[PDB]
Amino acid sequence: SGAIYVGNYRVVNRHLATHNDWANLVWEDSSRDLLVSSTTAQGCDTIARCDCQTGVYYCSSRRKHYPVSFSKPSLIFVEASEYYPARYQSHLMLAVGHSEPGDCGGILRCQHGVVGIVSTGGNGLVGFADVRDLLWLDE
Ligand SMILES: Cc1[nH]c2cc(C#N)ccc2c1CCN1C[C@@H](C(N)=O)CCC1=O
Ligand SMILES: [Zn+2]
Repeated sequence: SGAIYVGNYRVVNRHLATHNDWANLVWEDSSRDLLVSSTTAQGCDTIARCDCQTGVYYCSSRRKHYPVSFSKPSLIFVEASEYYPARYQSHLMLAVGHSEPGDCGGILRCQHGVVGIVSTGGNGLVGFADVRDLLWLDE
């Protein structure tokens, strides 16, 4: 689990969105596993606007942060789950690192701010849903 709080928005994995998230829906994209809902309190997370390929992510299944190198956002094949059939997920970045399904939502950050959240994994790889292109999260 985990979310990004920026301005009047909450960014979560679309497959983990709650009833309140869907009743205050701003935008969702199944192909990216993202959902954004509106909040009443103001968030102070900063979103990165960069092309970094190094950062640190939080891994709840180890209660630890790990530094990683990660690929550029792209269309990558993701195996089936209870939430989606097997498909291409877009705007996804892979890194070599530990992750389990419950790790979804852990933040990946670089020196510029929040880059994305854990969304996929398996085989010693961890995949992050990018949020750096969502310029409207700031405006
Ligand atoms: C973060 C992670 N690490 C894993 C390791 C293993 C192992 N072994 C298995 C799964 C994972 C997952 C999450 C897989 N997943 C993908 C999500 C999506 N974005 O399509 C939908 C829900 C879901 O469970
Ligand atoms: Zn950066």
